[PDB]
Amino acid sequence: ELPEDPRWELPRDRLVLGKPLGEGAFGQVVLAEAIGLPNRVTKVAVKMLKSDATEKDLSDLISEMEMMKMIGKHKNIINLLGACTQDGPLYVIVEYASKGNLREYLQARRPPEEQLSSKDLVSCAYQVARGMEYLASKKCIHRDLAARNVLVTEDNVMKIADFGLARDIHHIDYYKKTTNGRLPVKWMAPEALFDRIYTHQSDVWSFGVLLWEIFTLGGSPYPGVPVEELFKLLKEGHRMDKPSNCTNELYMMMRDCWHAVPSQRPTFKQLVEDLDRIVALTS
Ligand SMILES: Cc1c[nH]c(/C=C2\C(=O)Nc3ccccc32)c1CCC(=O)O
Repeated sequence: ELPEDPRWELPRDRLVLGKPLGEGAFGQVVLAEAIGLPNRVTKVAVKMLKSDATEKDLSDLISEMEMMKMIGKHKNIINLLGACTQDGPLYVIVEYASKGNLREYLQARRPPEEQLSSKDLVSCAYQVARGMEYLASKKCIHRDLAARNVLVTEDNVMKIADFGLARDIHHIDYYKKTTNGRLPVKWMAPEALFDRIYTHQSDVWSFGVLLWEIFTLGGSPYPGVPVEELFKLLKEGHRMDKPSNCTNELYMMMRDCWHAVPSQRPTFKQLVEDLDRIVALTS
């Protein structure tokens, strides 16, 4: 069925499958221990299909894997480690982020899981801008950059997930909610949300939204605002308010990421330099 790839295959007996991770946002993922990769076990996350999965589901998953193979490694993205593709279920072994996604990570450290500093937060921004910059350099458009799609390792390293995901943009239901109850269209740039044009620029728009979340510690964008009301806000050029406990400088960065004209938004290469500078000057 699946063609062999000596470059990534791992014997099945080397992957001790463990407890399910998450509630199903990134599909069916489980924690596991990979022996070898010979006498050391490495905790990894394993992506697999469900029993009632369709051949389409199989295709897309294969597509996501081949995508991760072409893109290459980077500290700030979820990296592919191997795969079990022969004589059995397709197992995609990727890096494990023990602390889960960023949204919940940020929420869990809000003052009434210890509190994060201004530098810790600006450092989160930096790391994500860096994962994105590399992804952009590799010709990859994410299409759904949000705190929920950023995972945190036990060492607090921010990693972008879902970047190699397979998706027909001309099939996206604007009313479908995230598992947490939010509307993904709230992270979309106007041109993407309206004209279905995804570019590194629309990803930058999303980064502005992700920055907002960081500085509101898991804040939900546009609370109570439904899809049709959102369109109207965007049509009228509406921009979210500056989070309290946020410098004017970082709000301006958010505002620049949300520039009306795509060509005028900063690049990830630019944001990385700006964030690198800010982090150093941050208490
Ligand atoms: C708590 C937690 C720890 N790890 C994870 C998930 C993942 C993980 O650790 N590595 C991955 C690679 C790709 C997709 C998901 C994961 C969760 C769940 C995160 C979630 O579903 O939002």
